[PDB]
Amino acid sequence: ADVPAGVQLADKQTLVRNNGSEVQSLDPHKIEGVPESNVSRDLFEGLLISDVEGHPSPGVAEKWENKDFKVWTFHLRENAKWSDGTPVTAHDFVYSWQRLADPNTASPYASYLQYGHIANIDDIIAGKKPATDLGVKALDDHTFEVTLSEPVPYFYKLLVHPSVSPVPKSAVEKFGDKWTQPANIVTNGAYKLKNWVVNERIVLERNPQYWDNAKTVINQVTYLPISSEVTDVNRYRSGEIDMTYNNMPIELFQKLKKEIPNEVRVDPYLCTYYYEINNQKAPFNDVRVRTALKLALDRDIIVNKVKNQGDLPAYSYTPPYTDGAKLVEPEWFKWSQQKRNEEAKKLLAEAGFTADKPLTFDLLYNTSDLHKKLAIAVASIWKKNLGVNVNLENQEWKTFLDTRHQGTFDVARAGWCADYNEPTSFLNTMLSDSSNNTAHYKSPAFDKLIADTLKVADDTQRSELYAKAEQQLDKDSAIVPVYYYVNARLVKPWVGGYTGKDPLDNIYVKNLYIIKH
Repeated sequence: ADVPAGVQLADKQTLVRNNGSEVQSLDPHKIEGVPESNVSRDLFEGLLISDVEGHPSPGVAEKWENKDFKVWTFHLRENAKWSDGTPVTAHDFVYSWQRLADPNTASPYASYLQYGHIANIDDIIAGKKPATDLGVKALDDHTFEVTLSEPVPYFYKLLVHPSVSPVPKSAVEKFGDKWTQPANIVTNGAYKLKNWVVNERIVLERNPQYWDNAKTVINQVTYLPISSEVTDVNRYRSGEIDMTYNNMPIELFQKLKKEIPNEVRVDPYLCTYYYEINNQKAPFNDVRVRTALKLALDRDIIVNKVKNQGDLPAYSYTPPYTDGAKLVEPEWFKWSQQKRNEEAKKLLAEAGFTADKPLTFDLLYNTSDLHKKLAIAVASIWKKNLGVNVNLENQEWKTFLDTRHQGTFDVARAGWCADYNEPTSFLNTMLSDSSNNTAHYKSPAFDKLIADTLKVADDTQRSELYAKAEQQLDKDSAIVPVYYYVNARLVKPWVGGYTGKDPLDNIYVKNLYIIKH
């Protein structure tokens, strides 16, 4: 943290953050969500990290070079250490990226190495070549070299993500899935794990072996798993919580902006809220059905009437303000809702649905005040606008993500936030073989468009190709875009260091501080 000249620090440097749900895991290779990544950033540090405004910056690697954007060489700082005092080396990165790639690990983010195009990853994922053939090597203990199969000028932007953080081989090998328990875990970020009580709290304490430890200010941070946005606000206003999770309750938000204006933080956020359709399950394998659902949903009602927190109605997957997005807004978004409603009804009637034999399916969502209220609203809108019946189902966060991966669903609420600021952080999750493809969408035409993006060495050709890929996705109605998020949360006035400038919201507790109050 960089404490401004003249700020008075609190005697007690402790923080309590709400984190939305119980995490899937603390193992960087077994996680895919925001709550998971929030804790991961304090415990495990990769080659690069985001600074306080979100720019990619030195992490374990203090400097790096590239040759033709295909061979990337990272020079690791000599004093990077694990919490047990042992050196972080380039060998730890070799072991870790191979473990991520290994199909036996079954990481939801195995495809992050395909997104960066690390040599031989397709064959490793497919079981055709062993994980030790991955194109990474330690040239010495402090030098990590990555070889890609084609030029990727934004490659280094990928490296702040938890999936490419190091994991300690000896703990993994000795303890298996219990390696992340407090008694067994070893970490290289600013913090160490002190306590982990499922569905109660995760408590982290400063890691004195962290190379940048002298600049760490917060001594202990607690992450809570509260999924009720009402409860989070209540425990924030009672004094227990210093920073809520960034999901705000419909019940209280309008009141909060008039009661504590200065605590309500609302900033740009590169995330998209949508209804994920299971594209491989009948009758959702019929484009008419998907298009009808997409068109009949009234975004103006959801965004400005029922939620009204500053979100923007969405017509694409990739947020339009992503660095490198130059998207074409489809004509259906400019129509009136009435005209969208008639087109929808026409397509469903064309697909075989009648008043006698209507369309009925499930709408799955993760336990939450906000998502339940939006799902009830969407169910009513679809009932009234298109004659469809929906059965709402809630599941806890970890279970909900597993259900989507299993494909044991019809339609699911969903949100995707960028891992790196560039359109393929979204678009690569819809590739036929992506490990992140919970939509179960498989389009050779879409796949081809993205493959072509690294076959040109031109930024305008790439942007035009991203735009065409979004059009192909839209043409197929793979999903139902609802809104682009804003990052709204409450932050006590005494929490310093949270700028709200990072559109990825990659917060590190090592950057915060508590002002005397």
